[PDB]
Amino acid sequence: DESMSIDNLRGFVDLNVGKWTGSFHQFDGNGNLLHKIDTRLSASSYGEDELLSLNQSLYIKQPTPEWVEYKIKETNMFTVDKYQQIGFFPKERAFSLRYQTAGMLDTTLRQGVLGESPRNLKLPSRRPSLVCENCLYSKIDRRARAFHIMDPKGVLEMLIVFLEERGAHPVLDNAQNDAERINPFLGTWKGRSVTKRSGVYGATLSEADTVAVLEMNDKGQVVQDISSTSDEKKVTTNVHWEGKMSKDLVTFAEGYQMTLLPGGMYMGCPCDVSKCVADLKSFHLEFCWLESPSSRQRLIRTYDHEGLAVSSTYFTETKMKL
Repeated sequence: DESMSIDNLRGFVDLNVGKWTGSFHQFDGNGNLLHKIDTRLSASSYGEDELLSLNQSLYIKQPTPEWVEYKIKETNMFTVDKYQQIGFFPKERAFSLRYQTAGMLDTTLRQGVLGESPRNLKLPSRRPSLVCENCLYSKIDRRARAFHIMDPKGVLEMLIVFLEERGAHPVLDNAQNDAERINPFLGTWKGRSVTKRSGVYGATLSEADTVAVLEMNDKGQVVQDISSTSDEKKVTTNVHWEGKMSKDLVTFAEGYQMTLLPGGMYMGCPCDVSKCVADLKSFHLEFCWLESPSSRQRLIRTYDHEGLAVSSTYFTETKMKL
């Protein structure tokens, strides 16, 4: 079974290698763009087989073009398993990673906005409780890498989106509508999901046919239904949530929250991760990205009540007509 881990490690490496020109975006909980920073990402590989490693350099554009280099922590067979708890989907081209620290994001904000630590700049906490990356690929050769960051008490402090294309700087907020951001998400989406246990091996725990329903009335009340039917296990689960929308942030009474972003993205996480932990409950983070107004991908990162990522779930969905 060791051969499976090596084949998967190479799959992860090869999917990253290349030159990535991209744009860093820092949002708050209400989807407000705080800073957009030009970035370049150079990913290459070294070694072979079980010693295969992914080295990558992040280049950040400095304000008034000079670039400053950040050396990203090396990714190898040891790190993906022990440190990053990789959730990796080779066929679907998606992955989730844990970061121990938000330092790489702290440096990007510093260098891209500035030349002590000023106060008009929202820097990530020194010891955040959770830093999670979720990455989806488009079905052109570009990707988006979404980051959740929660403060030491488990409350969301920022959202980050790298929009990157391989082989200039990509652009989000491509709107010509000034329409409500949630609209293309409203409706009925059906498709399939596949849940992989985290870890480099990437065992498939299950697969299912999914039905996602999202609605909002004129009063601003949101209704969400997620249906998941497993054929093999003969199980069907329905989950129905109700919440309120206000300034690009849906707050469910559950209480989960999804903030809706430019570019056909939204990101979900609990209001207070610490309540889940205190309640001895599981929780999840979510990153969604639609390519067209009728086709989207979702990535869900699932944690146990101790804040350990236990599995990742990939969704590919198409919007039904009304």
